[PDB]
Amino acid sequence: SGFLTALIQYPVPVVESRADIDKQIQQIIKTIHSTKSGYPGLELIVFPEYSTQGLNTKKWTTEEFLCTVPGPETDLFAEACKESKVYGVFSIMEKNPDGGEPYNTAVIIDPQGEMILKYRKLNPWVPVEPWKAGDLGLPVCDGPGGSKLAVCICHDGMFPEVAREAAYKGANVLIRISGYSTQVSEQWMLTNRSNAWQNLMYTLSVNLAGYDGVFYYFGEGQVCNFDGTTLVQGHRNPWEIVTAEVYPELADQARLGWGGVKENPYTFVKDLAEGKYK
Amino acid sequence: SGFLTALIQYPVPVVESRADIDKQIQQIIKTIHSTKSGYPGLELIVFPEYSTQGLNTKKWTTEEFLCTVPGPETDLFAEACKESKVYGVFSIMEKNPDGGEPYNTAVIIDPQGEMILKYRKLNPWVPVEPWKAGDLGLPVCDGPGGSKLAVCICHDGMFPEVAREAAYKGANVLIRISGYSTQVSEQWMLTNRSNAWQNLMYTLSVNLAGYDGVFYYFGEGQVCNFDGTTLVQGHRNPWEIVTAEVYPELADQARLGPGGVKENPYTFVKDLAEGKYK
Amino acid sequence: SGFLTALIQYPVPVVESRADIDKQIQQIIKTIHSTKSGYPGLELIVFPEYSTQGLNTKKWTTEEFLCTVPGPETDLFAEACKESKVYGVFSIMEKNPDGGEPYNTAVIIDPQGEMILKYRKLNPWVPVEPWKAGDLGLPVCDGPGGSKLAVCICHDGMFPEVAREAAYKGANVLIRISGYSTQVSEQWMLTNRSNAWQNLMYTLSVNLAGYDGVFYYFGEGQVCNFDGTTLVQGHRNPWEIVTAEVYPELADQARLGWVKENPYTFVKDLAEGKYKV
Amino acid sequence: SGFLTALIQYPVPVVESRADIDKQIQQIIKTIHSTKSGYPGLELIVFPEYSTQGLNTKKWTTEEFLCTVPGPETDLFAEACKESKVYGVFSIMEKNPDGGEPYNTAVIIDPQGEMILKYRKLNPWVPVEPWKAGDLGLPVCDGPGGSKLAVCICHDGMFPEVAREAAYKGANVLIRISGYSTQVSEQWMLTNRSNAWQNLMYTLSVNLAGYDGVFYYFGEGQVCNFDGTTLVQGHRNPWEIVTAEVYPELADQARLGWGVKENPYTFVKDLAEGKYK
Amino acid sequence: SGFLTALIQYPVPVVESRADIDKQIQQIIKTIHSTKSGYPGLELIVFPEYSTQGLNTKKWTTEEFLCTVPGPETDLFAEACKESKVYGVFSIMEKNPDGGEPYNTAVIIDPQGEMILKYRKLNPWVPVEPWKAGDLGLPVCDGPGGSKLAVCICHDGMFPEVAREAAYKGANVLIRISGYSTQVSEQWMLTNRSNAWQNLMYTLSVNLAGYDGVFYYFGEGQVCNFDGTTLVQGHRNPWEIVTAEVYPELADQARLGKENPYTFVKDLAEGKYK
Amino acid sequence: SGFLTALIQYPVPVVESRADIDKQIQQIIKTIHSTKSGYPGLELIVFPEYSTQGLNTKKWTTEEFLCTVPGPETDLFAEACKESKVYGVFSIMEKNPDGGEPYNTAVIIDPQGEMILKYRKLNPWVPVEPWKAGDLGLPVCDGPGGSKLAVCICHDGMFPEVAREAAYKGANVLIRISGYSTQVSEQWMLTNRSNAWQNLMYTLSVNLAGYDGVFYYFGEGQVCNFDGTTLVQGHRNPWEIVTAEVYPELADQARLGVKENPYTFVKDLAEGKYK
Repeated sequence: SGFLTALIQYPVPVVESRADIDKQIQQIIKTIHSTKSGYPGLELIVFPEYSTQGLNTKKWTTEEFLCTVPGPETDLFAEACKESKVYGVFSIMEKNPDGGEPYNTAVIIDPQGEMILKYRKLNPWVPVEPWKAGDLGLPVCDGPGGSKLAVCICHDGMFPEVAREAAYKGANVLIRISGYSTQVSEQWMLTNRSNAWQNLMYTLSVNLAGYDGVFYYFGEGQVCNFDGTTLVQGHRNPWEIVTAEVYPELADQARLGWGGVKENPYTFVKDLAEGKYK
Repeated sequence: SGFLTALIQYPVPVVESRADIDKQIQQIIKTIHSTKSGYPGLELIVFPEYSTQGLNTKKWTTEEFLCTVPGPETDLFAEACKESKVYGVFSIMEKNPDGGEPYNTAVIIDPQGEMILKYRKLNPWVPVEPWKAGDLGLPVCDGPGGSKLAVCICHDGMFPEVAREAAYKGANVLIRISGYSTQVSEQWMLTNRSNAWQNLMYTLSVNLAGYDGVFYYFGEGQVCNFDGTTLVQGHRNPWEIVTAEVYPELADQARLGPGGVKENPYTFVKDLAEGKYK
Repeated sequence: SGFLTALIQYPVPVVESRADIDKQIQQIIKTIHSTKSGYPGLELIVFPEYSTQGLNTKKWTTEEFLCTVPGPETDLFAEACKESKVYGVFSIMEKNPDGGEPYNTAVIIDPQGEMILKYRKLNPWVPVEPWKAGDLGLPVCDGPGGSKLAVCICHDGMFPEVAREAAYKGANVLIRISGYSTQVSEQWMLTNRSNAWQNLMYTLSVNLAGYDGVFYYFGEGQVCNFDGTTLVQGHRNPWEIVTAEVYPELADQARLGWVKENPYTFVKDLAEGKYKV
Repeated sequence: SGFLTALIQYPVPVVESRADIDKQIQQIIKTIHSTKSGYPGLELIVFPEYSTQGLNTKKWTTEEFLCTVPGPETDLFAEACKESKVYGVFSIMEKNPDGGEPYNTAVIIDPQGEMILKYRKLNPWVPVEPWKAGDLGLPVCDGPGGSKLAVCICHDGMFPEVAREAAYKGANVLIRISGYSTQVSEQWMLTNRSNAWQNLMYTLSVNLAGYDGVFYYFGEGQVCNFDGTTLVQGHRNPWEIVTAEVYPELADQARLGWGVKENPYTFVKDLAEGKYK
Repeated sequence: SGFLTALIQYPVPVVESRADIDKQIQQIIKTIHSTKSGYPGLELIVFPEYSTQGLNTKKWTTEEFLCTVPGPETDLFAEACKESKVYGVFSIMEKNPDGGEPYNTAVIIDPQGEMILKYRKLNPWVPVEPWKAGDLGLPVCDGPGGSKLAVCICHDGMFPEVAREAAYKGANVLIRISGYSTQVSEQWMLTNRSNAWQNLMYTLSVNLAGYDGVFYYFGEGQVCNFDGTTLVQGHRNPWEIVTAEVYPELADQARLGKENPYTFVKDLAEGKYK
Repeated sequence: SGFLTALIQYPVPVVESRADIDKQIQQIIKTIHSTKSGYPGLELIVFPEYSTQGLNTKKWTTEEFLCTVPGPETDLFAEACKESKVYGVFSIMEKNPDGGEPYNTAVIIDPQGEMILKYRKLNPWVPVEPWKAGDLGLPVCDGPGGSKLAVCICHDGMFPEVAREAAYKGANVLIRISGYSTQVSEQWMLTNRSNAWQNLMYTLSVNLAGYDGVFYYFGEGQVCNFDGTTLVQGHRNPWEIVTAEVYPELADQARLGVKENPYTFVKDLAEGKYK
């Protein structure tokens, strides 16, 4: 009635060209196979944001640094997931099909190699990040062990509206892939717990780890129960594997087990819904 | 450039008649004066939910157990705040002016004895609570030391929309008065920090303390910085006084520290604004 | 697939006569009803060691301070468990039927008022405790929500052999009722966690709380999951109620996910009744 | 009236041949000398399980990946311990003299170069590990500063029977060497504390650290006093050195300072008889 | 080679007359006897600041609220220490022998009823306290289990100079009796550990506990090793008893195993600290 | 009304020649520009003790391993601070101009390339380290965001007299650069908090990180507010950047909001009579 997940504190890539991107793809694929062989019960492996292409702010919007989703790169992730019989969560900076600014995209591929979820980062900064605000909403898919999976990216997890939307659409597991520097390590751990408790929802969250010559990324893979309690917490080392058994049915039971005023008392909800938030 | 606050882990009242309510009123007033005498720099004293009338679930909706707001009881609180020259936050189970179900209400009195804020609990802690959902929204007032104050009540603080609404209306300090049992102590501490960080806002929160024959209320007064860090934390003893210096203009400065996508991507935000959150 | 438990950090009784014992019985009975009223899903309520009779070391072996198990006192506990439809765990200093030193005894009563488990402390906290070492082994019974319950008492939980015996007999939930002073608060939390992990077992543990004129009892009700993680932790105040939902099937499932000869001389010696440091 | 110990969070070896083993041996030798040079008072240096030969699960039972104990490899460890005048704890996967499945072995060498303790892992986890269960019991030797040393390996420390056996045979310091992945970091710290408290015994424990291409080993060298309190705790970085002063006579005094002999535990009887079902 | 100590998180007295002071004396003496009976190996029992007279700021400098040290009140403390064969640490607001402002005083009585240490608070918690700055320096006495004991009071433990002076005079155990409100609980724990580590010294510290109508006193008895590690930590409940075994010769062993560059040391020594 | 600082858990250098020292210099300079690039608001970057020359105890007193301060090496640091417009804290083992034993020295350089503070370690730990006891007292300089900066080195922070001296001379921010092994990680964190609280002062403290073949240096950059509370805490990984906003004016405000000495140790210490 549960499933095993592995969160990879993937070493922050230093990417200077497409050749480095191909190297990251091969390393990710090797990590899928090796982690499954080490954890035979594994069913969900999670890689952090920017694990495929890095954070080269001088080049990360050039054609060389962008991919299509799906594309040859996700096809390779999908073949690996199909051979290891795991769900996989991956990060791809996506070329905008309409020619505009690219997207910050995450995907879930199931043990049959099919892409069952594509999400575009809703909340880019946008001081440092150039990505276009996601336009696919916050999707939810069926995962292992009776899970309803949703993915959010980096800053998305700081907005309570993101985790709220995931659970509202049926998710009982929220996956968060990030590429944060050590500056928000504390706030990272805090919102992972509150995102879980406020929605009676598991949170699986992992960040890049190590030093890329500018920032140190804190890693700190984190699994939180649906009561907001952290079950397992990784440290700040590259290649730490944070594993945990997750029982999505208990989250569902809590929501079912635990005529009312339907009107909205919050001005910010009205302004936000109508695009007048200021 | 800041102000000193005191959070009172008031002993849970055991109330069987109006006479017991009168005893709580005089005890609350005595606490205002004595706490000011002990902390001469004090400017904001905060009492928990149900500190005036208790939680006698068999009589707490009877006319004898309810008050009008304002009324004789808040007038006495007002005279005390005026004599001690402090802002005070008080809990009153309020008779419904139209004879319906009563309100769970909080008020802020200023050092002049004027009632500057009246709030009615937006999210009654169903199903054990019979209070009508508040109809005054979430107000904000000016407080000491350049603060913009907002109050919420108990269950309110579990909804990130509440703290979001307070900050959206200009509050840089959120006050949370509570009458929780020990069962949500962890979740209490968690949300008081997330409410602070997510909105770059101070949170001052305190609960009743002690045993009323049914529940043990955990007290645990808590002050959180606008980065989500807990500054001061009380334990579970009755009459613990949690004090802290708060600097509202640092929260303002942090908040101030093309144009942005205005479209709403959250279906729950639309449905809630439409009164159809389901 | 789980059940709700409430651990009562009962105030340490100050008892100087049988009327004071009767007083504790009434408060305990009333706590059963009130806690069920507050937590309508409650199925297991746990009271600490000595919660019925206190720790009057100058009188606690006199006949006035002892009870029979079962007896009129447990009958009153049983009626309350029936009326509130809960399992209850209670402490009784038991008169020795042969007139010897009394037993330190714990019982579990089910929602129909039947005593489904009787246990006598195996490891009296020597040299300050006068109780005879228990002679009933470590029994296990069926409980709420698919649980297999075992109870141990105070010093028992410091011996890993106790938690090991409970699991070996099928228990997936170990209950520990205690009347420790503040001196062993840290070791109390440590062993409650290791007792859970080493046996893939839930541990529900609660101690007396408050001051009786000699010791301060630390309370600190504690629920640990089968991986040794503390789920809920009370502080040291009298009347703190520590609640938690427990899922015994998850422990069972964890156990089903997993030489013959003995390498331990201490196991051989103990089995032979010759354990000697 | 104590001694200084150093726990080496040795980087997990990636071993594909005997040449890679030889490099671990040299690196271990180098670490003995360098650590003594940095900590002149050092008397006990501890290396984790698999620090000599790694965890190449495809080759770790081949003749190339095995050693005799004692053999040329332990003689090199012995020369280094003798030159640096320290006690050393080492891990060697041992060729079975009978033939058959090899052993997971740990040895202690004294400052004179003599092998004073040889232990074969008693609980070698059959699903993943091919090692034959140890057949030398749980030995104890004299150590520095009046210590009585015992060693256990990895999974051994999860069984409270192991720490109990060490203390029963007189050990006042239990050394634990392991090669765990990050999955049991919490349970590792928990059992290291309970092993100490339950037996009024110091525990010195250290794991491999770093990533071998499959698992991340958490390192986290840990010293616990005889009350169960963690005195020093390492993090998860390779090459972290966890040092502490240990006072074995304090554990002896606690046992000296601070009855029914029959066995009430059915699991003790069954295990002693090889009937543990 | 050690001794057992008990720190009493004594309930804050509310005192309106000298009869109420006699009530606290009564209660303190009973606590001495009961704690010893419960902990037969006990050798050092510590009571917090103001445990005898409370903090009635309207009356605590009136003659009715003050005692002589020694006097009839410490005589009763002494007889109890002799009857239970323990060292005891007590707090007395002391009448100034010259009629000036009273002292905030602490004493140690040995198991023979002899007062072996008298100390007056050097750093009155200004501006809320009216006590005269102590004029007896920081004395050190012989204690149980090979200990060299020193006592400091409340605000004293915030100044690293106090703990340094204790160790400089040879103390290997610093006792800190306090009557703080909850406002400085964190800083209380911090300095108890730093006082210990910086001087390779045990610290035994305890505060009043409970509510007196104005402040809540946090209790939180604390024992720290000479490496700065907290060995035992009480919570905030009245009557919590924090016990620990202490090994003074291990601190001695750790310690065993010129010009001044600090202007503040110069100015302080010169009495010109500005 | 504050400023942003960055503490570099700089990897412990393994130095065997002058060439390696120059490699550390270039690496430190690169880290200045890259850190400023990532944290545009940065105003104070701090590097640990021995970050320039390592801890080769068999060569760290020879002429090749020593520099003059100011010297060509400070000039390169000063230039880098000027291009990035940051305050920089650097460690340099200084050649004693009197020919005696060398000094263990720390300097502060402002965003204009001016060396505004020079400090020589006061408590060099005689058994292991060879450096002469500092003879410049404990200086204090003006820093960013209204800060009054002081620097101390390694063992200095274990003596409460050091933090007190800084505050007494006006410092509201004490900087601590260190090259400790893991053995005193706990005591390191403890004294950084007490140093802060006892003097109503911020403490900014960072250590080397990683393994040099003898010791593991714990890094663990730490910022403590003037109430003794740790605001940010790094772990033990090389190259962790510990950042924090610091508000010196609130330490000043907290400080604004019988005179004879009762301590025999103060008297003896002041007179050189301390024993």
